[PDB]
Amino acid sequence: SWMWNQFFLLEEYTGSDYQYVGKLHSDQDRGDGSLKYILSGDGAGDLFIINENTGDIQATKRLDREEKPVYILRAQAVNRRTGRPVEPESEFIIKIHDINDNEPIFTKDVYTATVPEMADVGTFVVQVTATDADDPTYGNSAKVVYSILQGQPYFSVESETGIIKTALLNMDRENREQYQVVIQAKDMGGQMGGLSGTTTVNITLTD
Amino acid sequence: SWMWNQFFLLEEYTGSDYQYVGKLHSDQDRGDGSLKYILSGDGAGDLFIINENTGDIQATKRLDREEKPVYILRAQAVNRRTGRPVEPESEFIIKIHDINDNEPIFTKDVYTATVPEMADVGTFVVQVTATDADDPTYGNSAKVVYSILQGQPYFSVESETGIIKTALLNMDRENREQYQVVIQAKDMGGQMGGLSGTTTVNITLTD
Ligand SMILES: [Ca+2]
Ligand SMILES: [Ca+2]
Ligand SMILES: [Ca+2]
Ligand SMILES: [Ca+2]
Ligand SMILES: [Ca+2]
Ligand SMILES: [Ca+2]
Ligand SMILES: [Ca+2]
Repeated sequence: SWMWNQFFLLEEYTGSDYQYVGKLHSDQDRGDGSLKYILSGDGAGDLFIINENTGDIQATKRLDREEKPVYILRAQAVNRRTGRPVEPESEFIIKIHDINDNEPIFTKDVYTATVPEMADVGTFVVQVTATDADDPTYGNSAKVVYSILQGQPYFSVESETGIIKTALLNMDRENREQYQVVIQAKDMGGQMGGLSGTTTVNITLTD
Repeated sequence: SWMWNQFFLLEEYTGSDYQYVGKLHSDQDRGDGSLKYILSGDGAGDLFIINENTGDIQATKRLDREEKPVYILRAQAVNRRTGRPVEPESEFIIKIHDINDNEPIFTKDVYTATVPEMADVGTFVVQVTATDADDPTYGNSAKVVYSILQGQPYFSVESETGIIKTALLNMDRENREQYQVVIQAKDMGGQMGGLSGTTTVNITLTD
């Protein structure tokens, strides 16, 4: 069975007037003003308001998907003068749809790691991770790619995983023992307009 | 019966990602990738594209309600491992929601009229009309009011009808043979912020 009883509402609305949600409507409404639509449930009456004559629903406040992603409501259609139901009461949901408004955040601002000197190219150093609070199931808003801002050619980072590896042969601890790497995480798959964060990785060569 | 098989899509979208429409969903869908959502009908694949795995629908182009206000599409769902359909083909509509982006347009940029010099106050002169292409059924985007910008105190205008009538033209001791009235038409019921148009009315006096 198809699931139709839902509305989709963009988060973080900043328009001047109220944000339009959609319209409840019974195919028994002849538009003669004898029918009344009633909204109840989570947010009914303040956050979500209805035009009782037409079924039009509006949202009265800017909503944040990361705070609350879905609202469960109920719809009624009744005779205006008797209150007798014309449609059976029915549940429906208002789904808050994601925009890319959260930047990647690294689990640590400073990572500490070691790797042996004279390691072969590709030796594992450390894995960094940036989380993203946007919706991973739609679009690229939460798809993070890693890149090295500081530390090439001594090190590399896997773009999809944040795994840092050695990238230069014959690194001598006696020459330089400590390396400070900076990694960037950018969402939207690293594409134009993506939001970004950075972290610092202090790497010490061992024997 | 409740009419749930509709999505509501704001016209004139200018974002840099595809505008989200909504999601098809079958309660036979176990999120294991075995179901394939299919979109057919008016604009399917060109104006409206679907994620075959999730049922998410996007619009590929800025849409104009005044050009086309509704699209009729069909939803289908097939089982990958059997190749057989799992839902009945089902129609739904994508309804394009209005914004106030059309100003009142007068049927003529220049109207031509005459009125006898010594007519009673309130004599009919000419009716101007400014039409508004926005949605008359939502808000005041298509609610037009007329005012006189030029030609008072000689002529008045009915705010609702655009009917220009004589006012204090008989009290004009400066016997003039030519007059020019300017009417403004403003939508949003005339309230601040609405869009506006104007017209010119050339009036000649007669005996
Ligand atoms: Ca948010
Ligand atoms: Ca993000
Ligand atoms: Ca978000
Ligand atoms: Ca338009
Ligand atoms: Ca419009
Ligand atoms: Ca208008
Ligand atoms: Ca005169």
